[PDB]
Amino acid sequence: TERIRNVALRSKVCPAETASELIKHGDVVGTSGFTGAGYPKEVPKALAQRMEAAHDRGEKYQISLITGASTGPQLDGELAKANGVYFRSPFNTDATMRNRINAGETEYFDNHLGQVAGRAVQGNYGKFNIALVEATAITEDGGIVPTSSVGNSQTFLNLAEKVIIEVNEWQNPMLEGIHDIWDGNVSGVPTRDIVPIVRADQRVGGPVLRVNPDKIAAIVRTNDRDRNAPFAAPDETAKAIAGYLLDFFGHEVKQNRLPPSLLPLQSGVGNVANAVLEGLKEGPFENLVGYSEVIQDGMLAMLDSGRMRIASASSFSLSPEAAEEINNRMDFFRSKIILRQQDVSNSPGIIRRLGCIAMNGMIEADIYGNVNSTRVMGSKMMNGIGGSGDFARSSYLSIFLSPSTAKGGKISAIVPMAAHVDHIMQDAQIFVTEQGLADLRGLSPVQRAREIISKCAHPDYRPMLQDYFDRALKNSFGKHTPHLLTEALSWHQRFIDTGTMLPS
Amino acid sequence: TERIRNVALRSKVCPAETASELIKHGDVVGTSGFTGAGYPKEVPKALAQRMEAAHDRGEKYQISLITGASTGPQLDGELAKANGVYFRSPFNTDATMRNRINAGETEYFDNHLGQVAGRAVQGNYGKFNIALVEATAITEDGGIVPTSSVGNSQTFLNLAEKVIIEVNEWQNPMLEGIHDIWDGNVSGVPTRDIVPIVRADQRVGGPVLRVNPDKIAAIVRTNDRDRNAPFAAPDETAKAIAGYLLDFFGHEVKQNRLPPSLLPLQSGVGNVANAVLEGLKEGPFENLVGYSEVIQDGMLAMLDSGRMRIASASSFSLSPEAAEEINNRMDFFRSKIILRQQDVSNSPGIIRRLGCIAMNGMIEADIYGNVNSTRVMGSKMMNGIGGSGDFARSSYLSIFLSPSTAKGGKISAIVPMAAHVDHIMQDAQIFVTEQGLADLRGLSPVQRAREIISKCAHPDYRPMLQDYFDRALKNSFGKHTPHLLTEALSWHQRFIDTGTMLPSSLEHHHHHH
Ligand SMILES: *SCCNC(=O)CCNC(=O)[C@H](O)C(C)(C)COP(=O)(O)OP(=O)(O)OC[C@H]1O[C@@H](n2cnc3c(N)ncnc32)[C@H](O)[C@@H]1OP(=O)(O)O
Ligand SMILES: CC(C)(COP(=O)(O)OP(=O)(O)OC[C@H]1O[C@@H](n2cnc3c(N)ncnc32)[C@H](O)[C@@H]1OP(=O)(O)O)[C@@H](O)C(=O)NCCC(=O)NCCS
Ligand SMILES: [Cl-]
Ligand SMILES: [Cl-]
Ligand SMILES: [Cl-]
Ligand SMILES: [Cl-]
Repeated sequence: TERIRNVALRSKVCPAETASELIKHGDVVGTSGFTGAGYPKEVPKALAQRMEAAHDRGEKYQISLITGASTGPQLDGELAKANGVYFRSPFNTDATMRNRINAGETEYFDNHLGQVAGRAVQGNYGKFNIALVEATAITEDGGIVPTSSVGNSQTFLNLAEKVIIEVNEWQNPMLEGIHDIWDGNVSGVPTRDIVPIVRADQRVGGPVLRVNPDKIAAIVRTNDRDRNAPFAAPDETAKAIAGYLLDFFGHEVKQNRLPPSLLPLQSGVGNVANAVLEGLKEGPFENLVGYSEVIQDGMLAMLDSGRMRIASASSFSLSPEAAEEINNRMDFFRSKIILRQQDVSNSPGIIRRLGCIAMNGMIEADIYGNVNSTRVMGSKMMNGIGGSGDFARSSYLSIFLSPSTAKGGKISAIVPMAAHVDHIMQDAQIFVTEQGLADLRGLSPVQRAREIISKCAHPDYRPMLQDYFDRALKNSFGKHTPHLLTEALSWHQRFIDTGTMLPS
Repeated sequence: TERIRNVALRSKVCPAETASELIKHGDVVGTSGFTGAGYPKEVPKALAQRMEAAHDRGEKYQISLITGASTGPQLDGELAKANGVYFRSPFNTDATMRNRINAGETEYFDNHLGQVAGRAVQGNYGKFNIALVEATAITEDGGIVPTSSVGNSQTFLNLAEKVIIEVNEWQNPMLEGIHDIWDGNVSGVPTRDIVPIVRADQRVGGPVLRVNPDKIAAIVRTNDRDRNAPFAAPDETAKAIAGYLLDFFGHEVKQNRLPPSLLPLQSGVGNVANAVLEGLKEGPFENLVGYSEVIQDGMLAMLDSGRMRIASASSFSLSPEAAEEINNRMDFFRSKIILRQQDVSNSPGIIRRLGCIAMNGMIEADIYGNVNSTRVMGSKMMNGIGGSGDFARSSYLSIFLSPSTAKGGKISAIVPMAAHVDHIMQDAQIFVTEQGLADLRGLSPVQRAREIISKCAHPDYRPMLQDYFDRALKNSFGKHTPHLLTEALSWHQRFIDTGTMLPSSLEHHHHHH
């Protein structure tokens, strides 16, 4: 059938190439796109080709690119290859863009995801010249139906001088109805409105993004797919991690520190997460509820098994198999999923009110339980902080999960001092590795260290950590959080120098 | 007249020493007390004495002490002197207690102030045996009127097995009515209640703390003053910082990024604050509003002048001459002030909704604008994170202010890498020192560094900082946040070893050329 149901807006249809010409060197461009879902695809490719051409002619041609979160090859990839992004925010997972960032070729700032809309309204990224947004359809009354994520799209539409819409036939038409877009003041000028959400399942808005049709300068009909998560399954390391956490939850319920149905669940991006969700799929906790940033394979499975009743998120992140599963049964799943603006899904006010349990991955933690989520050796960007801070600090319980080692045992995920900190001690109560679980609630830093070292550290590294800690306790400037500054970062330098943190 | 207006409770009145006997070795004790205001005084003194006696006889006697925030000499001081505290949370400014913490004699964890109540209810500190709370009065129906702070007192009252009240006749009776205590679910079991505050001057509750009178085991009549620590008159460094900040505010207003009345202001604990507040009282900005953790001298002044229309906080933080002024006019100041539970004053939902401007001190920041508020050389506690995280992360604008050097120039407040992090780059947008102001909005880390180094760092240190940065850019494992791990913490180690961050010219340093 026809995706552009507003007749007058059909007159605005044009080629991706023509549309890209609307984007000028220096422009700030806000796009849809979150966890590889729902980003614009055709216009960016054409922009990319035109950028390389201009460069070869000695013509400066770059943009600032603000998204919901991560995109995909068509967007971050192509623009990165063309060397056409001078600034990027707030979250990337594309390899080429990552290389531009780590080479100092593209400036990057990974804002808390729930804050981006507000900072954009404040003007932190500059004036938005363009909003480039992917849509499933356009309603008769000119509503824009989003695709597989909401992200920041409503805000970008509000802000931008000109609007380009990509309407993508690839996206399932039955997405229409799944989203909840609130017309309230969440990220606008203070004083903001109270967001009246008191239950994860509660809808407070409507199914479409709103925009003034006068701002729409081009509509481009497209047909191309989102990225998929890898299908692969959780290994023995992940399963052990899931096992410790599930036992922990069990003991909390017995002590009456959690209800039998737990609390609204936030599961982060990563593979350790899927182990946990798979664990919960066949777990003893019924009538679960998700209040997260993303719907991954694991959550989809739990909605399937009925072990989870409903899930709130801003986006999808699904394997091709999971994607197929949902696109066949969209009517079933649609009644169990709510996609929200990311400034609502990641609202600290709402997260705390609902009492979410936050479960996130990490690069590394130090012995005191400070967490690095982002910067390897302190300087090389992986993905970004994303929403891990939004959730960790606001949660009822903040949990970080990781293999105790990386790179085949050549790196310890528990270190004397983190090379970069994303989450301070105060924002992390529980740590889990395949070695065990450390419950840090109510503990001082020295007490946190004893737990983390004995429970979580790999046997190969535990004695080295105990050696560091003992000598710090003896020789540190202060004894509240004992360190030896001459060796605090020495394991990282050793990896840099030798390829392993294990001494020779 | 009587401060205890409920007849039935009068029979529970007893001497401080006797009340203190209710507190046993190993007890978890929650007390009133926030920034030198409203903490209990006589019972802790008596308790300290008995602890010392037990110790002298080889008998153990220590408590876990959980407060609103910092207390004063009568409580933190006396107990630390007696070595009577095995665990302390969440915030302390007493020098003796600080020494116990830094020697490893008292275990310490500085929780975000707005989260303490919820973590207590969750059971993180264990079961509360005693709540010890200072009061102005007890009402006819048994309500407890708090004194110069609210803090966590309501939560401690709810949780504790037994309750002790100190009724302090030094505290002005006209404090009654200044407090706003909510029966709503702010820090209890989820799902919590919506906290419906949509203006800084809005009251949502009532004037008294509520407690089952059956739990009140003792009441002590007292008469002793709060720790009205001395007014630190702003020096030229502080004034310069304030000048740059006020110029910034003026600019934001001129560019229509702030209303002429600014937005609700949070001013952190510290000495740079007085400069800022003094600057604001002379400034061009009218109809100001405070939504803060504390009310300090500078705020009282603007309330008196009408420059500030209302001030919301959990506590007072006044100089003796400031307690003096307000005492003579509590009648007047009571209509300009609202004292709230700290889980409400420091609620991230509310702070964001109101759009607070956060202004906080710091120990140090690295060139990328990560902030240390707590741990000198990374291991020695100063005060604690307090509510700086509550406010920094939730604010409309997050501003950190500090002298560019410390220890008479022997330490640079801008460093290659912070020795400890309290506020990540994402939580800090504006930096101000006496050297200038760095506006970091929309910048990548490398861009942040160029601004911080050029605007904020002291001239004595900027060449060294630029040298680090330049060489990191060339050599760092990654170029997103360039570091040289061999040197990152070397200025701190130089200070530990030699008492200065400055290099000795007797040896090479790449910036010396
Ligand atoms: S929406 C709310 C939550 N959002 C976030 O948490 C955003 C930030 N978090 C993330 O980016 C991921 O959670 C990270 C922290 C990268 C971990 O992801 P995983 O859970 O999938 O863990 P993996 O073991 O699979 O690691 C993935 C890649 O990261 C590398 N890595 C992990 N740990 C280290 C250490 N200590 N040192 C170096 N590298 C490390 C892994 O090597 C892996 O990368 P590869 O390129 O595949 O080797
Ligand atoms: C960080 C903090 C101590 C700074 O206080 P300040 O009055 O603004 O700054 P000052 O320059 O006067 O220095 C205060 C102390 O810190 C020390 N200090 C400051 N910077 C230092 C540095 N870079 N290295 C070593 N010591 C430093 C000073 O020497 C002084 O210590 P002293 O009493 O032993 O002489 C203070 O703001 C604080 O404790 N913050 C945490 C709580 C908070 O921010 N709450 C917010 C809501 S109220
Ligand atoms: Cl809200
Ligand atoms: Cl805790
Ligand atoms: Cl709320
Ligand atoms: Cl920003």
